[PDB]
This record gives sequence, structure tokens and C-alpha cells, in this order.
Amino acid sequence: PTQFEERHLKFLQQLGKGNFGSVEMCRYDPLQDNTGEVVAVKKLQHEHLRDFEREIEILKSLQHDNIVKYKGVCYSAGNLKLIMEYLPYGSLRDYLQKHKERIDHIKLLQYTSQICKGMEYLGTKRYIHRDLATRNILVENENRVKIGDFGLTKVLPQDKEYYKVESPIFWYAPESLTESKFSVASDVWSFGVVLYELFTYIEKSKSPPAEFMRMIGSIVTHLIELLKNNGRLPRPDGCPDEIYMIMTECWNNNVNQRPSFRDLALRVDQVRDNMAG
Ligand SMILES: C[C@@H]1CCN(C(=O)N2CC[C@@H](S(=O)(=O)c3ccccc3)C2)C[C@@H]1N(C)c1ncnc2[nH]ccc12
Repeated sequence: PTQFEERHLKFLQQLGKGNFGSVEMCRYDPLQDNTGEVVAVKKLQHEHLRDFEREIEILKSLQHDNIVKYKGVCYSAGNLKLIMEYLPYGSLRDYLQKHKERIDHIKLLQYTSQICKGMEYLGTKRYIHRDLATRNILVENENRVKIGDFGLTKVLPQDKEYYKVESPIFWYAPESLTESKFSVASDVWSFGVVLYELFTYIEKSKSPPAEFMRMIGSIVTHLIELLKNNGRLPRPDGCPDEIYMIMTECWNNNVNQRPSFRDLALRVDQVRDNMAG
């Protein structure tokens, strides 16, 4: 299993930077002749470290067609780097925004289903993702996506069905906003927002922050109040009613009335099969 000399990990370009960390595109190049393979490298910037070492083990334990591949780690005596496969097509968020004129609903629902299957899988390990958004989805090719970040992922406790813990508040279930509770259910609410993002094709004027801030008129509080009076993101221009209905069932205030991911992949596969024509 793959073992990495820090010394031969050559920085090529910056892929994402945050509050406490970053993702780089590096080439691992032991033969020093630039024929090494390109990888993605996650590092911390300024217990985070405990959380980072859990993340590594989570990603490692995942092996799935729609989850980004763990490659190994890279350390200094005694500046931890998590190594993953590099997917050159980049995030679905940017890829959708780019090729909207070549990506019909059939494609949209393919990605949607591959996202559910990945999430279904996470659930089999009681993993809660916590950050479901097009931002964190990668495109392997035109017909395949992978969930590409597990920064916030948690393992549920063995006797419980929720984990209590800047947050992307416009993607969050209300119980996440008010009780900091995270669950399969809250992953489902967020999935609904992913479905919303996909069918707006990332039109900046139609993003969850823009529409929610519009409907609002502490931002967080305003959001809680809005969600509680059944305010919701509108149906995207051109969205079929069955896709919007899946969204509104994901955004049910009651955790227990939200659909399962196995059910979501199913309905979504049947709606995609009914458009094939
Ligand atoms: C879309 C991907 C997931 C998201 N990622 C990103 O920008 N983030 C993940 C971590 C955070 S962070 O590092 O900014 C951060 C760290 C700590 C606290 C807070 C923030 C942002 C970009 C990735 N990307 C473009 C890639 N492109 C090609 N192949 C890839 N393989 C693996 C990733 C990847």
C-alpha cells in the first residue's frame, strides 16, 4: 500500500484554500523526471489534528465507485498530508456551470443517483457526511461523479442516530441549525439542496444563499424562523414536478418523514428512465 516521500511531492497548483487547511494538486515524482502521477493533497494550515486523523481513516475505510480514492499519507518527522486521486475535471459545481448547454436532465439525474448510492454506502458504515453540496462533488468523467471531501464527516455513536457538534447554514437542516444535531436525515435535507443546485445549473442568482436571503427580506435566526414557517427554496425554472417533490420531501421539518437514500436512488432512477425518449 502506497507510501510517500515528502521530498518528492512536488506542488503544481492550488486547488482550494480555507480557514484551516488546503487542497493542492501535486506530482509524486521519485524518478525526478516529471513522469510521476498527479495526486490531490489535503493539509492543515494553522483538536483539528485529532479530527484530521479520523478523516483519513474514514476515507481509507471507504472503497466505492462514487467516492474519491484514498491513496495514502505523507508525513514529516515525527505536517500530515492526506493523499487522494486527482480528478482533472474538477468539482461538479464548476463543471455544471461550465457545460450547462450540453448537460440535460438525464445527465442531472445520473449524477443525482450516483450521489445517493455513495450516501447509501456511507450510511452502511454509520457515517454522517455533514457537508453535502455540489462544491464537494467531483466529476470523474461526463458520466460519473464521486463525493470528494469528508472534512466534516462523523461516525454516529453506536447507541444513537444523531451526532451533536463558519457553517454552510443554507444547506443545513433546521435541527442542525437549532440543536446542532446531525444525522442521516440531515444529510438527506442537504441532499435536497444538492438537487436544487443541480437543477438551477448553479445560476448565481438562484443559489440557496441568494434565494433564502431574498425571502428573509442575525441571519441564522431569520433562517430558522423562515424554515419553521415552511418557507422553502422555489421550484427551479423548468424543473419537473416529480423532482421538485423529492426536494420538498427532503426538506420536511420532521426528521422522521424524510425519505431514505435507498428510496431516493430508486425514485430518481425511475424518473430518469421515464425521460429516456
Ligand atoms: C472538489 C474537491 C473537493 C473539495 N476541495 C476543496 O476545495 N475543499 C476540500 C477541503 C476544503 S479546504 O481545504 O479549503 C479546508 C480545509 C480545512 C478547513 C476548512 C477548509 C475545500 C476541492 C477538491 N478538488 C477541486 C479536487 N480537484 C481534483 N481532484 C480532487 N481530488 C480530491 C479533491 C479534488
